Amino acid sequence: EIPKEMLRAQTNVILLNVLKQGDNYVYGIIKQVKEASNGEMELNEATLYTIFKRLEKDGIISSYWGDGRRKYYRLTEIGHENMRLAFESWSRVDKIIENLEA
Amino acid sequence: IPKEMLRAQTNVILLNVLKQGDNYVYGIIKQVKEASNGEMELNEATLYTIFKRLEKDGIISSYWGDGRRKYYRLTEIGHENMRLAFESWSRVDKIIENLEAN
Ligand SMILES: COc1cccc2c1C(=O)c1c(O)c3c(c(O)c1C2=O)C[C@@](O)(C(C)=O)C[C@@H]3O[C@H]1C[C@H](N)[C@H](O)[C@H](C)O1
Repeated sequence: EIPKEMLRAQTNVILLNVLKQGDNYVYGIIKQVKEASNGEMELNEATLYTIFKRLEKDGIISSYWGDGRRKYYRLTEIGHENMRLAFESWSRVDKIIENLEA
Repeated sequence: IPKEMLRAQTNVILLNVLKQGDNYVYGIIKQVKEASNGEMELNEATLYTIFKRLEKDGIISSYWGDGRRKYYRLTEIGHENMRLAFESWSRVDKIIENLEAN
């Protein structure tokens, strides 16, 4: 079994990395992820929009419009910084664990 | 760093400790302190809080071994969950790298 809180986290990481590659709109994101996952992850629009409201509510991402009009989502600098801390944070965890194996 | 994220990390480390072998609270705090070379000094209360949840979820059990000490064990479900979870997160790493090919 896997904690649902944990799959929700993974999906967040993947999404944030997509915007890290560059700004994008929802349909392009699921497509990009569906491809990169070779088909195992078909994200549903409804739950995905639900997640993006939280991130914008956290200022981690912003949104805007551009044409063929589509609403694009941007990785904010605050989002950029948080991702750095998180990866650096999680990097220390991997080191803690490796030491434990001694 | 999200406090939510530190609790997850703290959970991962503790479980990886018990994967090394059954242990008691002060032994676990010591092992983590050493493995982090002093950067993570967990207080007794936080482990009890976390272990109460894990014991209730069947992820760990406890037992008295001797000079009395309360030992904590990672159950079979816990091992499987750690296995499944680590497999899970490994899949994410590929999805992301594929995104960079994209
Ligand atoms: C891109 O880095 C991240 C950025 C933000 C959040 C995260 C992560 C992240 O990498 C991450 C994980 O790698 C892992 C987890 C996680 O929550 C995050 C993030 O939240 C959860 C996990 O600890 C389990 C088993 O629950 C396993 C996994 O670590 C992997 C690699 C470790 N070296 C260790 O072997 C562990 C058991 O599995």
